[PDB]
Amino acid sequence: KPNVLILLFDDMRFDTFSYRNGPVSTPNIDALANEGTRFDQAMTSTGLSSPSRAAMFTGRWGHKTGLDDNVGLYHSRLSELSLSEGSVIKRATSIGYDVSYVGKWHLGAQGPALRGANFMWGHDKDEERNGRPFTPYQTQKNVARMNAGERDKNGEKHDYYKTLPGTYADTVTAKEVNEGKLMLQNAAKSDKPFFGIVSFEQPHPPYRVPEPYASMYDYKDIKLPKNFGIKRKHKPMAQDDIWWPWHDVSHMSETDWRKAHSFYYGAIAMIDHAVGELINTAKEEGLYDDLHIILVGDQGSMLGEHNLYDKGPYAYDELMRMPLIIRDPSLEPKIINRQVSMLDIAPTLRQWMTLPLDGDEDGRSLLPLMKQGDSADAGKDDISLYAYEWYNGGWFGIRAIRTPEMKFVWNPGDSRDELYDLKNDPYEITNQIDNPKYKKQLTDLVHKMAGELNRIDDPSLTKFNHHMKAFL
Amino acid sequence: KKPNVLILLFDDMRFDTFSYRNGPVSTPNIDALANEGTRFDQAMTSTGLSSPSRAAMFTGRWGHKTGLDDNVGLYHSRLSELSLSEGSVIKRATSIGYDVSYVGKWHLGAQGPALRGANFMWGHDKDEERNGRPFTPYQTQKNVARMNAGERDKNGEKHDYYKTLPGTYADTVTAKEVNEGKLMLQNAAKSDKPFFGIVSFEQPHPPYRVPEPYASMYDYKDIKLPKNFGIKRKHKPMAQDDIWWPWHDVSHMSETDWRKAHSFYYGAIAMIDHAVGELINTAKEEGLYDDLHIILVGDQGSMLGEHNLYDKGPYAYDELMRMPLIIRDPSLEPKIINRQVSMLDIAPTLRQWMTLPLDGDEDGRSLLPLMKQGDSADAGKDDISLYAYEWYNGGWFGIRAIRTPEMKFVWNPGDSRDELYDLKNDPYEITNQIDNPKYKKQLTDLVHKMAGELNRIDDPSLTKFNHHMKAFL
Ligand SMILES: O=S(=O)(O)O[C@@H]1[C@H](O[C@H]2O[C@@H]3CO[C@@H]([C@H]3O)[C@H]2OS(=O)(=O)O)[C@@H](O)[C@H](O)O[C@@H]1CO
Ligand SMILES: O=S(=O)(O)O[C@@H]1[C@H](O[C@H]2O[C@@H]3CO[C@@H]([C@H]3O)[C@H]2OS(=O)(=O)O)[C@@H](O)[C@H](O)O[C@@H]1CO
Ligand SMILES: [Ca+2]
Ligand SMILES: [Ca+2]
Repeated sequence: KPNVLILLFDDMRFDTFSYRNGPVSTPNIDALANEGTRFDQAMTSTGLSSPSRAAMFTGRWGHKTGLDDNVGLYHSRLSELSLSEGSVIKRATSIGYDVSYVGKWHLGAQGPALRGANFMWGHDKDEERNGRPFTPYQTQKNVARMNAGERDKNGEKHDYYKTLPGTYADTVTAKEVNEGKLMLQNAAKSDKPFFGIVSFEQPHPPYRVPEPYASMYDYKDIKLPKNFGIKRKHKPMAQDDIWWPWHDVSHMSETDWRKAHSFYYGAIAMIDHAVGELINTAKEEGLYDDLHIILVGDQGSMLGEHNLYDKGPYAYDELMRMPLIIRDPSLEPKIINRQVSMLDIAPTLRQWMTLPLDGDEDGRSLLPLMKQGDSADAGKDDISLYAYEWYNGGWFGIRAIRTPEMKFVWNPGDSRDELYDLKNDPYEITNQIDNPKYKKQLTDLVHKMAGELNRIDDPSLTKFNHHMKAFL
Repeated sequence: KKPNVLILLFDDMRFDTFSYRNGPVSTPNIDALANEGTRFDQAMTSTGLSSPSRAAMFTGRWGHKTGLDDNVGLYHSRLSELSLSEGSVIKRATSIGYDVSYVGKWHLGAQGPALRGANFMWGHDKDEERNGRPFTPYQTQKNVARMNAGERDKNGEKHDYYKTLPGTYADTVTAKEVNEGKLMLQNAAKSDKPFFGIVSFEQPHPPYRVPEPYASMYDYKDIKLPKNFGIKRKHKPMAQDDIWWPWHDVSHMSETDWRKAHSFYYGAIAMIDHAVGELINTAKEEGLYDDLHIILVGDQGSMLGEHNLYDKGPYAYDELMRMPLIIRDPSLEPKIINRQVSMLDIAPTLRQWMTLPLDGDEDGRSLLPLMKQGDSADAGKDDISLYAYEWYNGGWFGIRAIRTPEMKFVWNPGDSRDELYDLKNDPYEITNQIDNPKYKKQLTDLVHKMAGELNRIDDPSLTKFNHHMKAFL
């Protein structure tokens, strides 16, 4: 029974790291990438926290678990992942793993402890279950101030980017690391197999770091991508609406957007130091050599691509794509360019740990890809499936199917679907849905989506067959 | 022995406009119906939204039982139609030998009246394909952007709020709904079979669009704006702030725009009164009126700037929650009912008139006892109404309100902030007393009445309610 460490980050994009030729120097994450299996085309299940995490830890889609929206926020109906979903946590506990959890759970108060883990520390540890949804009255007042032309300390906008007082050592990140360190030290003192999860608040917006991370990257030198700052042309209505109060960016200057980038870059550099600290402790404790590691972000974050901030009910690559590294110490490093899913994590954990089955696996184990490379999946369609059922009590029922060359997004709460040519338009600027030159590719993607919805027993397949009846 | 039944169903018609309610619009034909029938002066809709209110009206069951708990066919609702397994009063009436005819807005899924055995004579929904793409308001969004840049439409108007239409009464959708109503009554007079007619008027749904002379009949300059007009919402839930539909952004509205919204609305009500007179006169000419069993009702009210709100949204304020209701039974003396009644009470009233067979639960009660006996039918019973706002066009809110003559408690389970209004001292619902310890006793009573109502109708949200209200339990 191998020891397992999961390093799980909140809204960490795929593309920032120096190992991806990104603008931030990340030597410790780069070294883990180069020792392990790089999943360079990993996709999350949903660009939202609780759904992405329920998918990750159960191995089933939201329509099967019931966990299809964030919990505990205006105006979601949900409070917690059902305790009937044990997750990999209860399954690992059942076969003799000591499970430990540090940091943000976001699947209901006390959730890791209720499923048999040592919940060492985190926001969710000692909260009462079934709390009133967190309604963002303070964010609403602050964004009204920004629209009235006000700024916070030093010209900053604290709903987007913020210089924190003190040092790295005073940060929540330093505490997540210190608990990780204690988890590793304690595990080294037991004969018993260990399953450790460290869920970091970083780099969740607003992008908040102390010095020197706050000024490490000069806002004036940021390279803004081709889809930065644009008017959304023929895009669905849900991309326009102010779902969360900070989604009003009408007040944001190019300088505000550059600082969003520069402070995000600071957070990634601060994450790299944190990863280094935990890896080095694991080495000092004689655990690193045999440690089975997953480094993953629950989803990406928008830095003004399509004039969007944070995340919302959409499928653009900057949110849908996730960083993923899985290190099996028995295997030679490889780079997987075939698309993989957040639904593939739990099966990977299942094959490593010999977890008992607790029902369906909607994904597949990544072990064959890790051993054999992209050749494991030769012959097979290269597709990913993404859902955005809900955003914080708004229902959208969104589904996207992504090939290496094309993305089809179904928006059943709109009349307007999306079709992107990822080969000729990788920044997803032009919606080709009504473009007759793309009929053959649309038709192919509609059929692949109907196949995926059937495979996972999505009850929205009926409505899909109605909306897409021009193609069956 | 089985009575002829006519329903006149209006879209977003408020309770308070009519001259019989001492309202600002002269409505002699509705006034005459009110005087010959039973006035339900404290009628409440089930929901301030169209499809849910109409599913409740026609099935007699709450949306958690029918599945019809949001508008159909709109950004970004999940719904397209009432299940065909809900036959409604239409299928029930058909099965016992009623000729059922439907004119105008159904809003419960394309061809719905015809699938349930009605003659769907005319209406938006009559010839549509089922399972259509939701109508996404791209044009209304672009219009409201223009209004935010300080633009106006033709003649200084704002066509998402109020509009002078070209032509005359005779060119209007209302005139067509009336002509089809006239043909329904003419045809019914030729039949041995009992008749169940429904005329569902588009008016007076915003934007408030009428031809002359209705467009200028009421002078915007003379409108009396109520005490809750134009205010900053203090300690109100967040759902009242958000721009759910693009025209809910009223940051651009002048006091004159709001007065014109009133004055054009008043024009629509005067044009509705003419329409009602037309149909009542046809029914008298056809020798149907003397035995005709009639319901006049609006599916809900409409906000004209109370709490700085326009149209409707996920809230429970009286101007939206209250509905006009008149039920005329020709065998009975006129009465005024001040006891609260619900949209859930329509179907049971139809069931007792028509002897419709049971098709499952009735979440309301028949209004025949109140129509015969007056308010004292209910002596020794709590005077309550129950209101839900489960969804607004794909936003989930799960809202529930309990209203007594003196108090309203609104549960907002998608928020941390509930509402509590003293309707005796604050009937404009300006002050949220939820956190006011002087109102602990009234809150406690209303929480228990709500728990009882949720239990009575088997609402699955009762579990969450018990968690949110555990300080009571
Ligand atoms: O409770 S949390 O959602 O974990 O934290 C919130 C809030 O997170 C959100 O931020 C906006 C609003 O909904 C989502 C995002 O669009 C959610 O992010 S997600 O968890 O990554 O899906 C966060 O912005 C604020 O700083 O803290 C609150 C804590 O109540
Ligand atoms: O499809 S309809 O809803 O019958 O008509 C709509 C629109 O009505 C709506 O207007 C806003 C958006 O949702 C509701 C209201 O807040 C809805 O009104 S309701 O049906 O009474 O709940 C209507 O104004 C316009 O004429 O047509 C559109 C599309 O048919
Ligand atoms: Ca996240
Ligand atoms: Ca209506």
